[PDB]
Amino acid sequence: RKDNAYVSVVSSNYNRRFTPEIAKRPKVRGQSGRINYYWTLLEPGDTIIFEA
Amino acid sequence: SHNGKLCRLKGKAPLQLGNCNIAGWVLGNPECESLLSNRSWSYIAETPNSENGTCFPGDFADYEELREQLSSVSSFERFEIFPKERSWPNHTTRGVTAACPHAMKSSFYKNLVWLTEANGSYPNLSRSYVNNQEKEVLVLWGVHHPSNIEDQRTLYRKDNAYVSVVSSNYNRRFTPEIAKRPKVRGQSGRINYYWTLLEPGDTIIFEATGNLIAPWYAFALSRGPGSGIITSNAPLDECDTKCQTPQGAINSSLPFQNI
Ligand SMILES: *[C@@H]1O[C@H](CO)[C@@H](O[C@@H]2O[C@H](CO)[C@@H](O[C@@H]3O[C@H](CO[C@H]4O[C@H](CO[C@H]5O[C@H](CO)[C@@H](O)[C@H](O)[C@@H]5O)[C@@H](O)[C@H](O)[C@@H]4O)[C@@H](O)[C@H](O[C@H]4O[C@H](CO)[C@@H](O)[C@H](O)[C@@H]4O)[C@@H]3O)[C@H](O)[C@H]2NC(C)=O)[C@H](O)[C@H]1NC(C)=O
Ligand SMILES: *[C@@H]1O[C@H](CO)[C@@H](O[C@@H]2O[C@H](CO)[C@@H](O)[C@H](O)[C@H]2NC(C)=O)[C@H](O)[C@H]1NC(C)=O
Ligand SMILES: *[C@@H]1O[C@H](CO)[C@@H](O[C@@H]2O[C@H](CO)[C@@H](O)[C@H](O)[C@H]2NC(C)=O)[C@H](O)[C@H]1NC(C)=O
Repeated sequence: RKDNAYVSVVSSNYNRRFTPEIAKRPKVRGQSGRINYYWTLLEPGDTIIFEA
Repeated sequence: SHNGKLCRLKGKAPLQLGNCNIAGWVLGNPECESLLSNRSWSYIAETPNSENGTCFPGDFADYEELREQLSSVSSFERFEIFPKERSWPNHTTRGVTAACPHAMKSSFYKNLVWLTEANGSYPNLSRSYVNNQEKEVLVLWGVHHPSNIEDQRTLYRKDNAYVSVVSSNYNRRFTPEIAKRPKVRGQSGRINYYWTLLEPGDTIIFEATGNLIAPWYAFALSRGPGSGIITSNAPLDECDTKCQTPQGAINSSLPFQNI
């Protein structure tokens, strides 16, 4: 329900912002959209914050 | 002991770059016209100070990776990926610049096409290409970053534009940036150059609402077991030597050297 959106992942060693992109892509496994995957390693005593 | 001359290696002549570096050969610099002919080689030779590369200023993304990929290449087959007169009917493809001379005139690269407005409007752009040549295809393009908003408005009729290049292994979106820059070769704008390799059976899609230096010619590469790049100043002549150094050729069977 929004033309523009953002994802923010903040930690004490991670701080990144992601903006979705819309385009026409070749079909892989029958789908044209994409999902990009990300990972991090939380240390003991640390806090991770997800905003979306 | 060495001859002091570059020469043959197993019956195949080397590719002498001359006054061009790798950027001027792959982009099609106007002073590097003799290097754009279907051919094959054994190795590549460089003059140490070659000053005919990117005549329009900018950043070549991943130069050294392109050099490492072009080290183990035997031959290329240059073909026309997008015909200039056919594929762009709603834009003006006649774009020249004074930062790249040719014969006391102004010209552009021989493998790229500068697209500008036509009849006061820049329509949306979307092209595709499918690889069917059973080998890898090297594709090159560029994104323009002007100096002021008046240049952008006079050449593209939009303040905001974007370029999108999507393949099955490449997916990247580009936005132009406008700022004040120091003058390099008489121009303050920039053009940033980019490259990719299409696998066999893959499709590349270009989309643009502005600021695109579209591809014109592409290379079909073949791999080989033994090749390399040598930086040297010795003149080319004839031999059939099995060993080659930058300082000359070697013909013996002793197990060591100090050349
Ligand atoms: C601090 O920095 C910021 C950012 O760097 C500065 O913000 C910029 O200020 C300038 C000047 O105020 C703005 O330019 C203005 O844009 C207006 C909106 O443009 C609309 O109309 C355009 C019409 O296009 C036609 O005209 C242009 C020339 O304007 C031609 O180049 C073009 O070929 C066409 O013929 C549309 O194209 C556009 O999409 C918009 O719909 C303009 O109205 C305005 O024009 C005035 O100035 C012209 C001379 O430049 C003159 O010829 C006109 O008659 C008119 O008087 C002007 O171009 C920037 O848009 C603005 N940037 C942003 C991001 O907003 C800020 O000014 C600066 N602070 C200080 C103190 O300098
Ligand atoms: C190819 O290289 C030559 C020299 O290596 C370039 O000639 C120089 O051009 C600049 C202008 O940018 C002059 O200031 C120099 O005086 C020129 N030097 C000589 C020796 O002529 C030439 O412009 C290059 N051509 C391209 C297309 O990049
Ligand atoms: C370089 O090789 C390409 C093929 O890789 C040649 O392009 C072919 O040219 C012939 C004759 O015009 C056409 O019938 C083919 O359809 C073309 N093939 C492709 C895929 O474009 C090109 O002409 C060669 N150039 C030379 C001789 O330097």
